[PDB]
Amino acid sequence: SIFPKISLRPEVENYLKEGFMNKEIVTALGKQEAERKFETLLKHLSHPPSFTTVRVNTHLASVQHVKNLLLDELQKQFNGLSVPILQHPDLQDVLLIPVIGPRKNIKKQQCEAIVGAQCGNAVLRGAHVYAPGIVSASQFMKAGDVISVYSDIKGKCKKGAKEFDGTKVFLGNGISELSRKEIFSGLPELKGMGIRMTEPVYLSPSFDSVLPRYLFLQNLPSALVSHVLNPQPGEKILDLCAAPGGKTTHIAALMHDQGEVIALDKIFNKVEKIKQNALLLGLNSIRAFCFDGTKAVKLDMVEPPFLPESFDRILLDAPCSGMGQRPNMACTWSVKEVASYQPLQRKLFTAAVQLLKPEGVLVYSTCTITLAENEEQVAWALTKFPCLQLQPQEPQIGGEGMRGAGLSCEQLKQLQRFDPSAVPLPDTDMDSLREARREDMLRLANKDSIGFFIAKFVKC
RNA sequence: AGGGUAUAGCUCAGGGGUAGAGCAUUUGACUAGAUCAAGAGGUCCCUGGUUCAAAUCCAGGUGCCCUCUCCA
Ligand SMILES: C[S@@+](CC[C@H](N)C(=O)[O-])C[C@H]1O[C@@H](n2cnc3c(N)ncnc32)[C@H](O)[C@@H]1O
Repeated sequence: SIFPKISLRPEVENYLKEGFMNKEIVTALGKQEAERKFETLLKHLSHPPSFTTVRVNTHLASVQHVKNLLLDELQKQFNGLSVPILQHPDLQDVLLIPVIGPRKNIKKQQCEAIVGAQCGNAVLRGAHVYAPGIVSASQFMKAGDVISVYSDIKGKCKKGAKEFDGTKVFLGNGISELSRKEIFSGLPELKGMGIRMTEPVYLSPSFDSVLPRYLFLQNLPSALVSHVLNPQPGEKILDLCAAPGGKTTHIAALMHDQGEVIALDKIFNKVEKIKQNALLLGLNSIRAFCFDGTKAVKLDMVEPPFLPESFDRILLDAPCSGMGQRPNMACTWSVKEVASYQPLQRKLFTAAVQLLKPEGVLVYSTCTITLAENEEQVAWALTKFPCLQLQPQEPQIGGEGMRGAGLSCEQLKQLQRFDPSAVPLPDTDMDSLREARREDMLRLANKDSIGFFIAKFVKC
């Protein structure tokens, strides 16, 4: 609709092209079709998901209560507008709020401000512009000025600049709460509000300090993963890559905080964020450690590392290229950087399989779209580890696996791949809201999401 | 079969031989700054290798980073 395709390096886009135009897909669909599919994907990746999805912390508040409180909250934020809050029938603890956009009639002001690409993406998802996000602003900006926020999608704006000839993307208008002086004079690492978005291109609720013990902003497939893993109360679960602990706290909440959830991460501050989240949401069965997942198997003779076959369930939410991220308007990565994940994923996978009890469940999940990080890893896993066996999932929401890794149709039907190019981009407005069938909205929330991949394994 | 990165206070270009920009800061004019000028600035992370010569190329070491909604 409003935004162009995701700005990729020629080599990278050709890499992904090689991915989606393999012999098998061409065979079962034809070049003319697969190419259009790929281009449609690239066109969709630049646009926000049509649904703000919120996970309810059932261990502190029920979905009903939280939904009502959020109804009051949306009443306040949108000055009395009328956007619905659906409840997913399959994901019992997930709420869905439709996105009102895009709005092409926003009049651009002269006082401008430029944020980082990531901050821009956050703004498109319904966030305000907080102080650490601004990397450029009009030198004549005073606190209170109605300014126009632009996203430096290329990340080429040198901080503090008074002008920018690079690539900007209009995100909308907002009331500033700081002058350019207050921001860039001296070096105060100041926090707080910077630009209160009043007329965003996409209208989504701001989830900063609202019900922090009851909510958790989480993409639909991410919330789905913990359900697919299906943790039982009293079991021993471990996710190698956990920070900041969305799926971790979700797993803990599904177990009614009765059991043991060990969460690892390589970076310290991230682990601290895990612990902070767990403490915030009221989960006590969560124990977080700063540790290398690839070296998590006990070898010497003396917390991690852990003995092999000592965990009931294991979640590998492996680090990835993150190509399935939405909205992602540009990606200035090298191809070597994009394909730099398969080995690490395989190491973490091996460490996971070794750490898994017999008849245990291993859920491997990424947020990327590449074959080499998804289906290929499933094939590799099924070959190297013959004790593992691919399992069907519940709930089944996303599409089936992509052809190309040499898996059978029966095998692909047991994978869950979310495709951004599944359904057309819905340009929702209030008139579209009023005349909308509920099943259409639910299908929309299930299909128009970020790129994601879920695979389920069982040991013998 | 993991990868990227380290350069001025901040944000970053560059590049085998005299250290570069924007912003911040400093000073001087014009009416505190939507003006004009002027200069203050860095063992280019550590170590070793290649080389006449490494801030640049290579290897090892270390720190930071590779999202999976919102203080960026
Ligand atoms: C996709 S993110 C985690 C999202 C998280 N699972 C949730 O659902 O919020 C991958 C994480 O992997 C961690 N990580 C990166 N390398 C790792 C490694 N070798 N071992 C363990 N964790 C790693 C990163 O610090 C990052 O927090």
